[PDB]
Amino acid sequence: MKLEPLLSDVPRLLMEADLVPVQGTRFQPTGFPDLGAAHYEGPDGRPMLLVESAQSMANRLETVCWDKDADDWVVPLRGLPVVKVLDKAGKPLTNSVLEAHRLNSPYILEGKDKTLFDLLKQELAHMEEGPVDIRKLAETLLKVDANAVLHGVFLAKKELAGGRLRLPRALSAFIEAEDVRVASSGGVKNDHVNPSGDTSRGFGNVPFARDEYVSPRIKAYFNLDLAQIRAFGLGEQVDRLLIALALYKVRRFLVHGLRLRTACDLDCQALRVTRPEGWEVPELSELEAALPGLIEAVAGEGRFAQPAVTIVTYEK
Amino acid sequence: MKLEPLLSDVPRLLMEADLVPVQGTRFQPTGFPDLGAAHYEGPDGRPMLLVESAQSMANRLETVCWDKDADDWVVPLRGLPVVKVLDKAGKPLTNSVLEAHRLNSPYILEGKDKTLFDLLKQELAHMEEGPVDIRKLAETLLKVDANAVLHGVFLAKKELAGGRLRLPRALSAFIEAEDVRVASSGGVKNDHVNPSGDTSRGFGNVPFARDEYVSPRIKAYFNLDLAQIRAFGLGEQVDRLLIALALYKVRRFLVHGLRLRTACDLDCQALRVTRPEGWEVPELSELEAALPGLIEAVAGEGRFAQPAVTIVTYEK
RNA sequence: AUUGAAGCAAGCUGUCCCUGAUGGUCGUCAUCUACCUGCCUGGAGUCAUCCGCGGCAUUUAGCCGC
Repeated sequence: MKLEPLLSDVPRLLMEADLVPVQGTRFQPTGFPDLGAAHYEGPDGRPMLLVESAQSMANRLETVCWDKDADDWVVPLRGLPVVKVLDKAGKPLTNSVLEAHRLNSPYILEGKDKTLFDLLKQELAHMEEGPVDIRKLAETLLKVDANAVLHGVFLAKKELAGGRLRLPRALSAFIEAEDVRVASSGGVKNDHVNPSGDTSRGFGNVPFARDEYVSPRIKAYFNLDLAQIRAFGLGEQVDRLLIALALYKVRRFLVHGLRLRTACDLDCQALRVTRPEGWEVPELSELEAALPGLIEAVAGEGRFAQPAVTIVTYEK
Repeated sequence: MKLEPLLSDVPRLLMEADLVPVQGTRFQPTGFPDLGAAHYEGPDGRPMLLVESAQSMANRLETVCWDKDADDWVVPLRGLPVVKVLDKAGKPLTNSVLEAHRLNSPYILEGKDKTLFDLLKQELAHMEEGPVDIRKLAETLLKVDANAVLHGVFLAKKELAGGRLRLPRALSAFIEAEDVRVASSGGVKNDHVNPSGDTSRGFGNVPFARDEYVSPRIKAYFNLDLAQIRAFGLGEQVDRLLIALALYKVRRFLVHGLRLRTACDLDCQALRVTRPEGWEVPELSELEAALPGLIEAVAGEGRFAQPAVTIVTYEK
């Protein structure tokens, strides 16, 4: 039994989860540099709040799927390709899943020499001397960064076609709260007010102000475009792998990534699918039993590179 | 039902679709280096802005009819004429359908050898002086590529009358949002700010500002000039074919490709027509069944050039 | 403004990738209190039978219960 037939019958998959604070009724939204909380008027006039941006939700899905301690995937995903950056002493400096872009890092394919630079040059030569073959780029990613296929890349540098090639994200997710109402609560640093004077030297007492919010409903949205994976069309077992990976990554994030900030503890009540309608979501304990087989299948199909893990040493 | 027998006197067919983001509330527009701020005064006294320009709408309406990977029409469209340019290795790289410039290009009709140049010259030596008739020009364009009829083309070369011959657009479109209220957001380069504060290398932190926009209603307008089509009068069945192609293009753009930019998916809630009202637009599942009969009929009339696939030399 | 196309500046280039969060005790004392007249004179009144004409009758063809 496979879900890919039922999903490849449909042009898009949409999921929605409803969340509430675990304790109390307040939460802290992301603080944008010059705006702090980010909110505005909805279509019906009601006040809306952007709880967390998608660009960080991506980092959270990556952080749940990968372990920076063992420098390896979790037991199920163990086998997928990943580039690692070493330092001059041979200690792991970073890895793609830890990185932001995962490919265009100034630590990967940078410095005095990197094999990945010539690998990408030779692979993408078809795009440097002809039309932009999306499928060949996609499998190009498959070879090195299976996660960069889900979250995309932008290779802006001159040597790589001047950045004229790109792969937009196939998965987008964000979390939002509607009809919000603010709650202000400041404070003071308070000890030894008279002994300690100049506040600029850390002395004295100084006040601060903080704003929390409350909402009747909080929703997390997941938007996976089944049109893009079939536009890559690289392999139906590869599509099986990509969908199972996305489902696993979300189903597990919704349990282990629950509290986004120290003052933003949330709990999931239910998960629902918006498209396909009437479709069933598999259990996480079953995704974890199946996914190793899909990875073994795609390795037997030889779509991954050899060796799967590629190590490059960085120096400025 | 037969379209032109019902329309039969209206000079223009004006249609409207009302559409919204699939999830959430926000969308983003294009960015102009030359025009700058894309918000302007409105006669209704409220903010309006173009969500998409006609120039881009045309570039997208031709995409929904073609497969970039198989390099072929969709199974209803398979049979229409398409112009391909070979590469020096013998695998064509581009076609007139997927490029807006079509005839007047640096890859067709310009080069060091030019055959389609002579194939146009042969009938330019028939048109010669005086007001060139739109009939024969349209027949020539339907011999090379009907897309250059439905979306227009002209030739700038001095040897080709220096732009004196020019076929105007038949289909027009744009998208607009009304009562737009602005919003704002941002982000930063998170990881590894410590090793160097410099921005030129991209290691250090940088604050990036962006602005999303919200509106109670967003709408697409399209207008088809039926008086010009019937002024072509190439046989009633050919007119029925051209009308069916324009409607299939719209019905495709409104079911797939609505996400002009990957940050925001849209779907349409309704489609409507304003000027010739009462009549209802056909459904997709019947237009898909009807079209192939029309294609076979017009092929049996043999109005377009008989070598349905044309290859031409390309050199640089 | 019209017979012999202003319905006529018409084809003209801006795209995707980015995590802003770790922790700050607004807290202690304070008396609101005392005196004062609401009240006062004033007509709502007056006469008008619960019987039943229902049912039987489309009914003046004709009567009959509680």
